[PDB]
Amino acid sequence: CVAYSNNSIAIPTNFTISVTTEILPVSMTKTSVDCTMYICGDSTECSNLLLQYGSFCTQLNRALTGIAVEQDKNTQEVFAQVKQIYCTPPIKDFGGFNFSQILPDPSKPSKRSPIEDLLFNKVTLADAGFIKQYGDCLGDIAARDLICAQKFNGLTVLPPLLTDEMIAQYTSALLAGTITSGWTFGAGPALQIPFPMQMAYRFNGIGVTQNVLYENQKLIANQFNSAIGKIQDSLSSTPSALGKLQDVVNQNAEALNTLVKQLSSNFGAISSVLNDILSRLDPPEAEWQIDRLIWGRLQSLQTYVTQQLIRAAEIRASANLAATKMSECVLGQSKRVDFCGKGYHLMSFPQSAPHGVVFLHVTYVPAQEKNFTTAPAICHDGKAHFPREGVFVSNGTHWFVTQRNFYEPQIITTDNTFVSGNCDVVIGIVNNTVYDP
Amino acid sequence: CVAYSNNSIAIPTNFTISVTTEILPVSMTKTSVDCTMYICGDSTECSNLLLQYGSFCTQLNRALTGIAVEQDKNTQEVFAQVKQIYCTPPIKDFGGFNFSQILPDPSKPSKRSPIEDLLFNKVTLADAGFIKQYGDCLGDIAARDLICAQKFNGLTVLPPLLTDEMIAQYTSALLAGTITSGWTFGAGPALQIPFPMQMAYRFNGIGVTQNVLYENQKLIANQFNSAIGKIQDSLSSTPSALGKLQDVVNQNAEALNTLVKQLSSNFGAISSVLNDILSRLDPPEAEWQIDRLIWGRLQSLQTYVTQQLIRAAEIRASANLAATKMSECVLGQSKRVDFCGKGYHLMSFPQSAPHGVVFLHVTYVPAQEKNFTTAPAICHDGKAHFPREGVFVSNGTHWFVTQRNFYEPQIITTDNTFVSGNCDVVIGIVNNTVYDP
Amino acid sequence: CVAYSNNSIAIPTNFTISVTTEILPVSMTKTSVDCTMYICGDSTECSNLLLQYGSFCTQLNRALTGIAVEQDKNTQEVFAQVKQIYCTPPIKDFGGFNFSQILPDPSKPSKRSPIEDLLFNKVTLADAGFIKQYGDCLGDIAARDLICAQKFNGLTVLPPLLTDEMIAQYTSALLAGTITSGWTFGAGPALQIPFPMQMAYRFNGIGVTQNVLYENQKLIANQFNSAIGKIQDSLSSTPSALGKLQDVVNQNAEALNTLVKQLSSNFGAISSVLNDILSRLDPPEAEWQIDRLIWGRLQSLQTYVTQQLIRAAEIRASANLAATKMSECVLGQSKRVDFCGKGYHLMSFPQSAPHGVVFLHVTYVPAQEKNFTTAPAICHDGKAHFPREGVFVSNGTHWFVTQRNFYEPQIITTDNTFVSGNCDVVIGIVNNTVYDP
Ligand SMILES: *[C@@H]1O[C@H](CO)[C@@H](O)[C@H](O)[C@H]1NC(C)=O
Ligand SMILES: *[C@@H]1O[C@H](CO)[C@@H](O)[C@H](O)[C@H]1NC(C)=O
Ligand SMILES: *[C@@H]1O[C@H](CO)[C@@H](O)[C@H](O)[C@H]1NC(C)=O
Ligand SMILES: *[C@@H]1O[C@H](CO)[C@@H](O)[C@H](O)[C@H]1NC(C)=O
Ligand SMILES: *[C@@H]1O[C@H](CO)[C@@H](O)[C@H](O)[C@H]1NC(C)=O
Ligand SMILES: *[C@@H]1O[C@H](CO)[C@@H](O)[C@H](O)[C@H]1NC(C)=O
Ligand SMILES: *[C@@H]1O[C@H](CO)[C@@H](O)[C@H](O)[C@H]1NC(C)=O
Ligand SMILES: *[C@@H]1O[C@H](CO)[C@@H](O)[C@H](O)[C@H]1NC(C)=O
Ligand SMILES: *[C@@H]1O[C@H](CO)[C@@H](O)[C@H](O)[C@H]1NC(C)=O
Repeated sequence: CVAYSNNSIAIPTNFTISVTTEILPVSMTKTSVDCTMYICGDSTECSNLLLQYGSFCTQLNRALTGIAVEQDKNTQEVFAQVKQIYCTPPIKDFGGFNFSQILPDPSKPSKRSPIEDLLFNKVTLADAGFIKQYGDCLGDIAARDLICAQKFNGLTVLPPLLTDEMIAQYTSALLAGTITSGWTFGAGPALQIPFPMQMAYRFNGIGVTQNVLYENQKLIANQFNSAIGKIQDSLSSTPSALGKLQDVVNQNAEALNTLVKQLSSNFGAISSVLNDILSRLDPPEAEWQIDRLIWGRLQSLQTYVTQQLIRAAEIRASANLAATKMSECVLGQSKRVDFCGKGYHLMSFPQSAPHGVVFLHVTYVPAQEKNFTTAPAICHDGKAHFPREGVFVSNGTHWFVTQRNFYEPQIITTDNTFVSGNCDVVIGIVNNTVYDP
Repeated sequence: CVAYSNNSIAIPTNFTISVTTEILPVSMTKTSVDCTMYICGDSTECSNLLLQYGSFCTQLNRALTGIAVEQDKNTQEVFAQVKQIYCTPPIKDFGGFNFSQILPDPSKPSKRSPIEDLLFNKVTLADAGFIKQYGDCLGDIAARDLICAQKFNGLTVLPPLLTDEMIAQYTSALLAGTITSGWTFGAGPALQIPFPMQMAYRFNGIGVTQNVLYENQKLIANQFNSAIGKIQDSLSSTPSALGKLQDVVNQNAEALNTLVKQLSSNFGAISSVLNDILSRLDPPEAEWQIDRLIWGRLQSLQTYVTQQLIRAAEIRASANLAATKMSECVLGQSKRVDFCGKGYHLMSFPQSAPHGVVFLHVTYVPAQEKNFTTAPAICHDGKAHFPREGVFVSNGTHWFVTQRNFYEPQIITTDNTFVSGNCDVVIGIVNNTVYDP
Repeated sequence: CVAYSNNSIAIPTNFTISVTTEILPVSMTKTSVDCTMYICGDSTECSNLLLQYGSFCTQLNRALTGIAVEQDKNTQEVFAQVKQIYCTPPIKDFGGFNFSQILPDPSKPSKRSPIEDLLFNKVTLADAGFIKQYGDCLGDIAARDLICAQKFNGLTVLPPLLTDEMIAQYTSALLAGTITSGWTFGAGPALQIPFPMQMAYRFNGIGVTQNVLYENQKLIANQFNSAIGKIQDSLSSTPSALGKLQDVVNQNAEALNTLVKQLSSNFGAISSVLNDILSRLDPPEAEWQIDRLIWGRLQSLQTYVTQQLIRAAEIRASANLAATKMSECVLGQSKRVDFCGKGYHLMSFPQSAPHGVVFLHVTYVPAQEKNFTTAPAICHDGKAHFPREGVFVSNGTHWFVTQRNFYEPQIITTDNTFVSGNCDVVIGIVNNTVYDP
């Protein structure tokens, strides 16, 4: 097992690039319900009475409308952060990085990346759900909105303001900018920079010198390409990968099913049918039975609305988090641990998903650690010398200085150290020569 | 359109300082409702019966009380982060920066900044709203609280614990500290520092050397002053700028209006008036009709309470975000992209607003980009040299090194580069002389 | 009072390490309620009727189940971030830091730290609460779940998936890793490093050179040890320190008490007892009275469920914040102001608490500030020199350069300054000699 030591340090001699996907729901289907059609359907005697209950219907209808509008804002706040659409890079001559699975391709009319085309297939809408049956009733015609609503007990699904194609186009712009302009494309003009240099400068942000990339550019490129390939298989095989997006769809479907099914409930009355009770009873007695169904059908709808408001808040938080991660992880480089995947964040790539966003985080994780003896300071000519950058390490009989995240032994010289103190205060100082550079 | 290139880099030759306002709601009006006065008003027969319904009234009353207390905490958590009130700086001899529109002035008794005096005028309370009518009924007297509540169907608005003047005083302290003590005033004692130096050190935090400020101090000062002037006009002209704060006020007003209006509803009864039904009917029949209004007037109030709880959660999240932004953007310098406005964050200034906070974010955005040929490394004497800071750029026949966010060509010397490798591994290395400093 | 000055700077000559605790609720008791036992208990006539009300019971039961599952996820997302359990460090020979109050000890079978053993005692469950009475009814037996539920009006508390011991074991692993492997244990392999070096490198992250730790290691160690001792007394004495955790427990207890007490309510009927009304009335009249209690007992339970959903969202946000702070504050070093305690964040230590987490944040706050005259640049041989790091300060007749967060006057030399401009542009430049290093 791991054991502490007062004079031993472990420094990584190698590295492995990894890509970790994170899926967050961003929006919900713009479902809506009419309160004067769910309770009373075609009946004129049930409406007159429902007016005496005041604003109850108007309150629930307005609440659902707010949720629908919130879904449009949620999507805009995430994907619309950049609207200076960057043109796709036609030069397929990067330094080995094969974005072919990340960027779109022309071999299909959907203009979606191979990963996006898989995500859009893993999430599906069942034929038993009213969300699909309502669409078949319209047939893209808008005039039959009220006709289909009357058939589906007043259920109405509004069309999203931004189509799936618009979201894909916005995501492509973010990708092209990051690949061609780095993190600065989101903080100003399209300051183009070569991608190998961009990675070299991102390495310096995680304490790794630019040298490591250039001397390992082919190896680093191969690692990135393999990681992007493996994630596609992982999502394809694992059926419960996009559960976060499927769960929100399933939850909304169950809510509508329970709401519509409750119309078949008597709530303590002679029947669930308003024409049957109104024909069996006389007027001075039917209104007692037609008041029990109205009150049961109002609490049912109120339960649906209140549950949707709670669910909408969860999606709103996820959408805000997604927008924050797009800015920090995609448009920049987040130093915050675990915010842009495991390991040190280098860069991330966004991918569109149905009612959600998938972030591909590229991170640097050290590997192949090796033990080395270390000392806090070096003593020379009575002066105590400290490392300006990196750590002092001992290769048996010799002492060297090296980067903390990559083993690179260098001779201890005045150019990489600084001096302070009379060598009598630093506990554990070791005597070693410092050469003049 | 923008095009990628493997050997071209764009570096900005100039900069434009910009100020972007962000408005967040922090609190809500401390509205409260009594459940034994909304349903039954002055009637003793309606109360006896309302007791049989158990704790329903106590649950709703306690819920509203919690919301009111939460509003006080929300404001305290945002503005009370610093309470060592810093004295206003009477020396109007900064390095050109004209905070006169940001700081208070003595020409008015409100002691609010010119921007604050505009924000407090763009948000207004209508005379038709009960929030104002309740205040006119009290006339600052506290003894008539119960008398005015009985008139307004039990509606009662509690006074905020912190007055608008207290919030302004707290904001002034934060401003004076930031202007006179920088980001350290919030992490320890009032370590005073000259403002030009403070900006010079904030520039170094965004990759821009201190030199750029000193050689452009007058230009930078003029840019800041113009930006602070333009924002005042923007808020004055644009009527939908403070909508986030007006929307929460409007939403609460509509909720009370719908609640009070529902008292005029029969909920399926002989009349909405309890004395009328109780006088027309005998006792063994009036209780059937006085049970239908109690149940309608309880779900109405329950709908108001539940909707307020959902709205209070949204304000709580905004208040927490505002407190986080005050610490990160005002008391410090946030590296997180888009968290403290567009562009690289330099500093921000807080301004008080009715039930909200307005953050003025000052950011650095590069401008006037110019294309330059770049190489990843320099080859000299067979050794490959890499840039210690900045990027190598070619001015036609000559190669230079320059900062990434400001064009400053310097001769390539050992003092600004480091060496590694035998010049046979770096792809794209170029041969150029490195001079001895 | 503090006063601004254009040529004076304050630099701290000393420092005081401080430890500030932050308590956040992470989970809630897995309470659950059966909807066909709260309303109708043992009665077969009340169930037949309750079926006509449709899915109402199934909706409320499913909602409570989701909350219970959410509590398990909340705890896992916070504590399970690391599962490579690090072995306790048996070498009690650190550089003076006495973690004995932070780490567990073997003198007790609970295997909890002295601070953890106090936190687990300050929060208690009253004997009048059903949460305890339900446990006494089971006696650790699982077969009597349904029997005890029938006695407690259908109330059922589920056992947590992770026991208190498992949470303590996970917290110990995080502590051992941080003490023996620093922030890298959470971003890769267990890269061991000596603790004094780890603190020396964390100091460099707050602008303080490693020198300050080594020359003050004994003083810094003593300060840390004293701070850890004082916090234990603070929590022991202050009774309202863990209120955030006690409040959530109290709120849930009151909710169940109000729910169960409402069974004693007539809701406008002949009695709250179903056998009494069903025996006094004939069948064609008892169903009118047995429909009024069902509807009152359904809105009561619905009010409990909706309030719990609102409360569960608050805990979910706190749990997410706790997980974020564990990653940023414990597994790393957060530059974000006020996110990991007052002052500059050095490191933090986690401690388990009942249904919550306590973070011990160790921060650096400067002290003993001293005024010094400063200049933005130095003029020599007509060239304007700027400080590469730190600030220029004047000790009366002599000019020196020093770190911004620690007074360390050094001679101005080319090794600690850089040159730019012709000395005619920098406003406030002072003439002083720069020596050749
Ligand atoms: C580092 O790891 C990679 C894994 O792809 C391996 O190919 C390589 O040989 C290892 N060593 C070095 C020095 O790169
Ligand atoms: C990128 O990967 C795909 C995988 O199918 C491959 O077809 C393509 O040739 C690769 N690109 C290059 C330049 O080899
Ligand atoms: C490093 O240690 C090995 C093992 O003792 C030795 O063979 C080698 O020469 C050492 N390195 C140098 C530069 O002497
Ligand atoms: C940079 O932009 C400012 C805009 O105010 C302009 O005055 C100035 O001439 C431009 N060029 C330089 C070198 O500052
Ligand atoms: C600051 O701006 C205001 C704008 O009205 C102006 O009156 C004032 O003179 C300015 N300050 C200075 C020092 O010029
Ligand atoms: C930079 O390029 C221009 C255009 O060729 C040239 O006139 C100028 O002399 C170059 N700079 C230097 C320092 O030679
Ligand atoms: C700094 O503060 C500590 C407080 O513990 C004190 O012991 C010490 O004498 C002070 N001065 C120095 C130079 O450390
Ligand atoms: C650590 O503190 C405890 C406090 O009771 C003390 O008993 C123990 O001796 C201390 N450790 C050392 C090494 O002195
Ligand atoms: C610093 O100032 C004091 C007071 O004038 C003086 O005694 C001392 O000699 C100065 N330091 C140096 C290095 O001259």
